[PDB]
Amino acid sequence: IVTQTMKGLDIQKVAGTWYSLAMAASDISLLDAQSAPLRVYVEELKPTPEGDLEILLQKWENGECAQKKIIAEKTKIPAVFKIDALNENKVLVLDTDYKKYLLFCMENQSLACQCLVRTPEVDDEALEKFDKALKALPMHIRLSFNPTQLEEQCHI
Amino acid sequence: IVTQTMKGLDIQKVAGTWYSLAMAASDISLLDAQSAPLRVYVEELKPTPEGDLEILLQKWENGECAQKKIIAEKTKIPAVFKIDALNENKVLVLDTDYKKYLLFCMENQSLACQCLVRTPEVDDEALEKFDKALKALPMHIRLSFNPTQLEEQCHI
Ligand SMILES: CCCCCCCCCCCCCCCC(=O)O
Ligand SMILES: CCCCCCCCCCCCCCCC(=O)O
Repeated sequence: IVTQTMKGLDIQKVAGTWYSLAMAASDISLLDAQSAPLRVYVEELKPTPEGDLEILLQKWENGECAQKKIIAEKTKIPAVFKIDALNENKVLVLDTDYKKYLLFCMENQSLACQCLVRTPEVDDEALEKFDKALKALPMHIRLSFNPTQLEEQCHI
Repeated sequence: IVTQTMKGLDIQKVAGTWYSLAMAASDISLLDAQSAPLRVYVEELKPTPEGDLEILLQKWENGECAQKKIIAEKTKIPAVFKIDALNENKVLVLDTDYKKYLLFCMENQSLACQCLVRTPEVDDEALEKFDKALKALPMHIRLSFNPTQLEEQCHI
């Protein structure tokens, strides 16, 4: 928890458009419902000059796919960020090649991880790396999305 | 779909108590909600003398974990059964060692598969066989349960 972070991460280089191709979580309840707590769909990453990371994502809330904006502040570790809210919340970058895929986990046990990809395409190779990275962890739900869903709001 | 069935299946030998240790499905919607269509928890298998298979399971329906009794009739293929209802529905036995684990899929595309085990224990070896069997298939949700859940009705 978690035993992989990426060495030599350049945060400025994860900038831009992402798709949440697959999500996994330690507890069924974290991803189960459409309004489930960690069931979130990444849209864009906006690294600040000071090295913080602004995240744009969608979440299903009322009975509606809602927009969100959250701030992840840098820590001393280049691959690890803290989310602004309660209580608190660590984001860890496990692996990325910047131009294709990015694996991250969010913890706080309580744990969810996603495979991000740059395009609305099923990347078998990034998915295989996501599954390799997660065999080490205690995940009890896993979801993956098809290209049609990846182009809809909240992957409907 | 599906490309593995078990050779030399003796149906009388799958008789008795089972636990649904892991479930996977082609479509998120088939397992997503607690009342989702293929979200079913196997309790016991009762093979008839004529080679049909009576299945006792639990399903979440009203706002309640309900009991069910379904009949799977034999076909010409020893590892494949047809479920009584609409419209219609094929059950295929992929692999079992009788005394520990049993892998099956239900189709009708539309596809769900489970890893059954004889005890409320996490069998890493049967799970690895379930994952091997499913790498071949187009699954978009996967769930697994812990021993505590396995001893509760509807794995709550
Ligand atoms: C490298 C960047 C990875 C992206 C990290 C995404 C972090 C998302 C964490 C959001 C937590 C849940 C937010 C839901 C807010 C709510 O409705 O309560
Ligand atoms: C070797 C035996 C494997 C066990 C096969 C279990 C088959 C279960 C299929 C049930 C289909 C869904 C039933 C729900 C009925 C409903 O509420 O509509």
